[PDB]
Amino acid sequence: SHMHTQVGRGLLGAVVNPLGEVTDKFAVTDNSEILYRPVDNAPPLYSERAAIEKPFLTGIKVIDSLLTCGEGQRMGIFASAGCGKTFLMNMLIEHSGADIYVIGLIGERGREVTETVDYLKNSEKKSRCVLVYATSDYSSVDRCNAAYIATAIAEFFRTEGHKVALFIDSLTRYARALRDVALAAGESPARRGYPVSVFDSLPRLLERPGKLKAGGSITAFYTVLLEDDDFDPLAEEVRSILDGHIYLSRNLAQKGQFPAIDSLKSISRVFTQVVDEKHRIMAAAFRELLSEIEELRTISQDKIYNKISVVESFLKQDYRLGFTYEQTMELIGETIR
Ligand SMILES: Nc1ncnc2c1ncn2[C@@H]1O[C@H](COP(=O)(O)OP(=O)(O)NP(=O)(O)O)[C@@H](O)[C@H]1O
Ligand SMILES: [Mg+2]
Ligand SMILES: [Mg+2]
Ligand SMILES: [Mg+2]
Ligand SMILES: [Mg+2]
Ligand SMILES: [Mg+2]
Ligand SMILES: [Mg+2]
Ligand SMILES: [Mg+2]
Ligand SMILES: [Mg+2]
Ligand SMILES: [Mg+2]
Ligand SMILES: [Mg+2]
Ligand SMILES: [Mg+2]
Ligand SMILES: [Mg+2]
Ligand SMILES: [Mg+2]
Ligand SMILES: [Mg+2]
Ligand SMILES: [Mg+2]
Ligand SMILES: [Mg+2]
Repeated sequence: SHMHTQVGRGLLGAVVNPLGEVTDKFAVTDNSEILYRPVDNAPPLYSERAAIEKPFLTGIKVIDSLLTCGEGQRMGIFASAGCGKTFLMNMLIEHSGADIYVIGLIGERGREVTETVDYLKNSEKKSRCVLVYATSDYSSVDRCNAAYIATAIAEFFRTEGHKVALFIDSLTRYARALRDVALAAGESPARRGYPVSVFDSLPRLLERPGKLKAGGSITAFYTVLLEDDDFDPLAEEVRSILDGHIYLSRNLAQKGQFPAIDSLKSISRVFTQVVDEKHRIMAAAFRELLSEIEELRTISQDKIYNKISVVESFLKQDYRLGFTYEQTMELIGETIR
């Protein structure tokens, strides 16, 4: 692919379609830097990467505490329908502290793209975001390119030295679109209706993020849309390529526990290397308390029972609230004492 796309501070505040034109704005920005960069870009050389050591603070208590992210990390978000994945995304943008946010919405309905644009228009981060989208009326090629364009905009901000958060919602529809392109090129379905080339191409896309020795980072969140145990190689491919997954539980969602993150089914694979030992001990104590609260949910013992409302109160977090690290750990501290 020879296609270049616009990059620069000029795009901050902009809503961009798969063809590169601006079709709405959620903020206007003084700078009008516009340059061009390729949408196909190799990931960094291993020699160019910095170790993930500094946390990417989300402002989300259950994550910052039990599933701490690292700057330069790739994190999966796995969710079935209506478990609040879009709100989680909005939260991760709002309550974090990145310099730049780049969002890529792939094959969503026009109503879904407008929720996000509506969200940005009302957010403090508006001056810091770029939104790229391909609504469901767009072709497979356009859905794919929307993901590349988004990544390429993040890449440019990273080379500038910035601390960038990339969001791709969803890889599921990205892979479906990539599949159709492959089928139309005459490729054969391998195992599930996907030709083998779409899974083979995934590492190249999903390894473009990361921390650079030279300065700057992309921390990336990729959503994977789950069916209710219906017929999911894509999820297991993504689980294996990223370094962590946040699982959204429908049980917790219907129950009202938002964000419906199931810590037992989630992991950050950089956890240990981005939090100190006091955090680790405190977090592991908290997980012990959790698994002890689940032993009760099978229907001293009464003491952990009284710890439930304070725990649930720790987990639950209205999408409009953000918590500092100190606030979150302060709260963890109280539930384990
Ligand atoms: N943290 C939260 N605080 C408050 N309300 C929440 C929260 N999370 C979810 N909700 C509620 O749940 C809905 C959020 O749905 P949404 O975030 O779009 O999930 P979704 O998985 O993206 N839906 P879909 O994309 O079509 O599968 C809203 O109608 C809210 O009322
Ligand atoms: Mg850029
Ligand atoms: Mg453009
Ligand atoms: Mg280094
Ligand atoms: Mg955990
Ligand atoms: Mg939604
Ligand atoms: Mg969103
Ligand atoms: Mg819809
Ligand atoms: Mg169209
Ligand atoms: Mg098509
Ligand atoms: Mg095969
Ligand atoms: Mg890295
Ligand atoms: Mg890893
Ligand atoms: Mg939430
Ligand atoms: Mg609340
Ligand atoms: Mg608060
Ligand atoms: Mg903080």
